[PDB]
Amino acid sequence: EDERRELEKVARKAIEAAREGNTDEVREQLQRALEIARESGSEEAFKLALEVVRRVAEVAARAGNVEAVKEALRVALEIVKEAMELIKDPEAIVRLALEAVRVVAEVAARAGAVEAVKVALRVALEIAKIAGTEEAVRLALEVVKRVSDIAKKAGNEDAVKEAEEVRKKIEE
Amino acid sequence: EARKELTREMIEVLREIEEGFKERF
Repeated sequence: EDERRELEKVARKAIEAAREGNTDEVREQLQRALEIARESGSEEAFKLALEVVRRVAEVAARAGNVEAVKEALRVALEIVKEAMELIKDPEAIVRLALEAVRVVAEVAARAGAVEAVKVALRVALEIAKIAGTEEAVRLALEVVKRVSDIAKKAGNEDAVKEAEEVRKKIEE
Repeated sequence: EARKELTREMIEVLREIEEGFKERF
């Protein structure tokens, strides 16, 4: 697929600008990756754009670039809405929604927002309720898995405690 | 306030994703 090798080029350019502090270049490449996924229409392209959003949000947070992180969260919302308009498959919308909810939850665990980590787990449980599929709860447990993992390596004890609770809630 | 803006946008983007999903279903 030639659509994939386009997002990799804009990913190298977006993560490079996230380190040197070129927040304006981050806005351009993130908006470009949105246009790449918007033109094709396939779920894989809408998905592959989320990796770029998650990739730049990691390096921007690791470099103290707070505004570049806020730009990634904005794009993560835009790919979801652009998918709800393009994608006709309701199950593909569920996957892309939890994949975006998972991204905003990993950045909140590093940032130790606690309240945002709680809302992310609260939203992720709600998305899997209307879906009612075994695929939805599998990805919902993955948002809890990533929140608990990232919060441990960060030493934020408030999130690993909330993650273990939400995991036990849907086990029944 | 810069970190408060980061957390505030996280809550908003999350509730917008949930809102758009409850409308399609």
